[PDB]
Amino acid sequence: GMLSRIDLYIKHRDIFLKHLELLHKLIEKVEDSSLNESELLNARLVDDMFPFNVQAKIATNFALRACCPEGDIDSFCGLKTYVVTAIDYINKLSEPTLEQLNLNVQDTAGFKEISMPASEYMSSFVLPNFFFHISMVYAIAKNNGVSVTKGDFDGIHQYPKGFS
Amino acid sequence: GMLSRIDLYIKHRDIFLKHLELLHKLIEKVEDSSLNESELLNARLVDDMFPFNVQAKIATNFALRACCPLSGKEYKELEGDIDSFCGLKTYVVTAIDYINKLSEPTLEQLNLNVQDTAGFKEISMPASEYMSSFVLPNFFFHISMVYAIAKNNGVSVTKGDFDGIHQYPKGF
Ligand SMILES: [Cl-]
Ligand SMILES: [Cl-]
Repeated sequence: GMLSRIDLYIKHRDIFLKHLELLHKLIEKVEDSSLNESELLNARLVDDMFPFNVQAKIATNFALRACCPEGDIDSFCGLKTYVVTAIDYINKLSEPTLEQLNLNVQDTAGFKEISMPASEYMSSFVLPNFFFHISMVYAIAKNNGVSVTKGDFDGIHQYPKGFS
Repeated sequence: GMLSRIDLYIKHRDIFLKHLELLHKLIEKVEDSSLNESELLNARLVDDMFPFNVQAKIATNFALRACCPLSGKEYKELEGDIDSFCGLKTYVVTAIDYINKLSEPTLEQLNLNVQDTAGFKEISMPASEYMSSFVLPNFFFHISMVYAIAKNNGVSVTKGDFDGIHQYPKGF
């Protein structure tokens, strides 16, 4: 019953942690791709959608918003630090009580003020939004000639590699 | 424990069901956008990435890959027409109805490892890990691509069409 919310939280917290680490490893790959730093960080897919660095910042902020209840994103060094700061913070956090997971979280979803139990807030609201912005980081990277496969996104898919 | 396995399956299944329904509602919006049908379905976001209709197909098959072994069924790709809005909607509705009608998994089925292939890598993971660590991120990747392609082709979509929680002012 209710105790499974603790198990759901641990599983999804570990999923945010894993994908934040894959995001940090993606930024390292984009860095060593011999591409222009500023051009890459400000690169978009859709004209009215956020650029690469802002997509990485939003995804990181969504992981923090889910797990808790500043920085330079204009350089690869600063954006990596931003992600590492979130990873280290989330790892420091103690295992939640059932009472914490039933506490209502107050947030805004566009123009709508939302109130959800922290458990549903993490899995129903944050989790899909986190994956949306993570997906945008990967698609922008692929669009700018970065050699990325599904393996860089989930750490489970594997494809034959090259050399040189 | 055992209680945890039943509840995690229900939560993950309900998330797939919710987002497949939002995907169905998205295709209805794209259909009613007075855009060219074939152009919109074959539209890409990145040249080396799958088009709109194939992104919707893969997302739907990821939901089926997560739910079929849990009710003791051998996953087979859903066949159908994805080259028309009517066929693509039918494809998603077929998956929703199928998932909804699946029998509640047995204790034995919940305790079994799921065998699959991720590219060239063979995997064997317990039901909870397979659904949440493997399927769920991949499901949301392809769902995200459907939304981004729709937005790129002038379709009026907001985050509300993606998660059913975000709200913005609506048309007059
Ligand atoms: Cl965006
Ligand atoms: Cl793709």
